[PDB]
Amino acid sequence: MNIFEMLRIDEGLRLKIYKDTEGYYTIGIGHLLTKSPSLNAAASELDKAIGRNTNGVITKDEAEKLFNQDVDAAVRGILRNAKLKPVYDSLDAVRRAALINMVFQMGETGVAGFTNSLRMLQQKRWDEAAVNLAKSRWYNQTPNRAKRVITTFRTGTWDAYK
Ligand SMILES: [Cl-]
Ligand SMILES: [Cl-]
Repeated sequence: MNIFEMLRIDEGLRLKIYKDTEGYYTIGIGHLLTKSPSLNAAASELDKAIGRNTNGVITKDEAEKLFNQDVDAAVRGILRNAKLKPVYDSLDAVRRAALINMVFQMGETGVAGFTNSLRMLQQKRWDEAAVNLAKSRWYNQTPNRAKRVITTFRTGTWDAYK
């Protein structure tokens, strides 16, 4: 297991524009297109992202391309963020995958806002951090996914994904 397989499990793969759990236009492996309600604004961002007139549909290769960019940007954002970098640096390899996952779903800004859980992870207080992480809109809104990430942070293993 690795970050790619983990996120592919959490986000799925759709080749047609769809709406995410928050109702925003998305495509591929959880690639958010836009927060606007306009399917047209969404189709525009899509074409812009792919470099072609897509008519709302992409191939698998294209999706995976967006995916690779997305993961890379997730990691780069973490290393560029003063609040997140130190946590990341402190973690072991599996746990790092869990922080990336959060950043990918909720953005650097959202994650950075989990101040207390971040401090706990940095201190390696696994069970405490797990409890704190769960007291969040994130967990209430996408509980199955949140549990998997949380368990990953708690155990430092990939069990939740096996
Ligand atoms: Cl893009
Ligand atoms: Cl879920």
